[PDB]
Amino acid sequence: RTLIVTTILEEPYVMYRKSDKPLYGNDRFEGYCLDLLKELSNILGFLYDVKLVPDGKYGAQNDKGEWNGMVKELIDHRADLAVAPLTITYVREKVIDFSKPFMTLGISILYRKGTPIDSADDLAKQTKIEYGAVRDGSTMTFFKKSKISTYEKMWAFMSSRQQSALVKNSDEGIQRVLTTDYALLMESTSIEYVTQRNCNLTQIGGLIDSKGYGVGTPIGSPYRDKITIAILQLQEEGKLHMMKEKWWRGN
Amino acid sequence: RTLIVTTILEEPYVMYRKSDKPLYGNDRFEGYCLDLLKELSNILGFLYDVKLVPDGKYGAQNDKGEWNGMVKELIDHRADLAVAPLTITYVREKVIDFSKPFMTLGISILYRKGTPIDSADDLAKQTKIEYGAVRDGSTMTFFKKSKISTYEKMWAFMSSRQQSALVKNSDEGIQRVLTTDYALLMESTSIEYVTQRNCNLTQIGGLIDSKGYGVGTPIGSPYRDKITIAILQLQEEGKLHMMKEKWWRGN
Ligand SMILES: N[C@@H](Cn1cc(Br)c(=O)n(Cc2ccsc2C(=O)O)c1=O)C(=O)O
Ligand SMILES: N[C@@H](Cn1cc(Br)c(=O)n(Cc2ccsc2C(=O)O)c1=O)C(=O)O
Ligand SMILES: [Cl-]
Repeated sequence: RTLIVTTILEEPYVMYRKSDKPLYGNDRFEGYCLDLLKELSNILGFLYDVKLVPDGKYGAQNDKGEWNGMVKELIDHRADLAVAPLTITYVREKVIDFSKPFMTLGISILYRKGTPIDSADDLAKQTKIEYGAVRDGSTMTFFKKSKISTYEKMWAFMSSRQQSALVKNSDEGIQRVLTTDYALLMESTSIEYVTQRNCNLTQIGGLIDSKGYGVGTPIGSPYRDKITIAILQLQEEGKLHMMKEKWWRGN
Repeated sequence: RTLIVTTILEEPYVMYRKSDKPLYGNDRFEGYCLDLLKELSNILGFLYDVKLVPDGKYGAQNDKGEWNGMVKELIDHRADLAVAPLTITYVREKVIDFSKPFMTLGISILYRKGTPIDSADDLAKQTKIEYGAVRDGSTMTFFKKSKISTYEKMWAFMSSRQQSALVKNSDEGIQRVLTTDYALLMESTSIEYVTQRNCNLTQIGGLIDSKGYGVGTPIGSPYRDKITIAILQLQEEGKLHMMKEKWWRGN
């Protein structure tokens, strides 16, 4: 059984290779998740076929309980695995299984170097330095749902300054950080990737929340626990570190 | 079925309550893991009986493949769950199952405030500031097994300065940090706990490795995936944050 692996284009996890050489099938792609998948294939001993999710979505539910994206591909048995920056969440575990996480990440702060600002508390208690998140993303939604007082005050500031404080996308937010007195709230993984590529930029404070990326499978898949085992081996033998360093480290 | 829960005394996860009031059974204990267990019990709907692991060990293997500690209790079906600061590891997954992690942690650096030192690379390339780990602990073993060049150089320094660089326990290491020009390599969780209680002390840099604490069960336990689900709900609804803050925050 050649496993069908659903995935999604997302730098640096999954990209098309910058080549016009005759590359076919899996060889068309590169990235952290391609390297991970290769390692998993060699530990477990499976053949695989990478297929980009047709609708280009991660996977969310509508009011009728209908799913889309990579999650739908798993539910429909049109993919055996989902290998992507795919968050292990309560709602998704209702409908698919996940390996244990190959990466753990949390919301943090992207800001300039050389300022007395050291935490989210430092931003919360002032208004001179503006801060926000990508509109309608996971990070904005976190602040919107939070009952923690300091993040409620932070959401109050973001929501009241809606037009300016919230950006269209991560690229816009980084530009806002680079050009204006602005701090962007974004996933730690993304901050690490950006700060490696922008020496004027830095992470501020630690993680504001916590979640993991895991390999998705249909409910009951006999590959799930095997993939957990392989992930633990890669973790312990320093290979996940090596793969992260390969893709994250800047000039 | 009242579940037997194996655990281990370890501040602030599991402690005896500072009380001479008539407290029996589970009520004798307090701590992060007791709070977690209470939440799990209320989500899943189980009764439970907390029993300290008789040998006071986490769980390791001998040459005959014989286990001890909480892992042995699970293998022997003398406990249904292990709820403790118990690391999810490749070797343990061979013999027990684990929920997804309720806490994610990594080796980091404990040092004084106000120095130009900002990372492990800063320590590695000098000898004036001495650094090390607890002798024969997980953190020392990491550096001993690492193939990463900067941690090989760090291990070289720790091993050559064996007598002084390596400490007997965490308490000794903290005292060495407080009294000498010394940086201690220790788990991020422990650093957070200590820095909340010592205003002169701080964390240096980020995580050097990554691992998770999970709830242990016997292989095939029908509680494992339910506990994962409960953990995800607690994570997403900010309750794990609240429980960590309850036990970690200092004066
Ligand atoms: N992990 C998410 C999708 N995903 C993937 C990546 Br990579 C990522 O950086 N993010 C974060 C993100 C994307 C758009 S806004 C935003 C945010 O953190 O605010 C994400 O939500 C999921 O599983 O749905
Ligand atoms: N998690 C470990 C046991 N354990 C528990 C806690 Br709390 C802890 O801080 N550590 C770290 C530790 C303990 C003695 S030395 C050391 C270290 O990090 O070097 C640990 O190994 C296991 O599961 O065996
Ligand atoms: Cl699992």
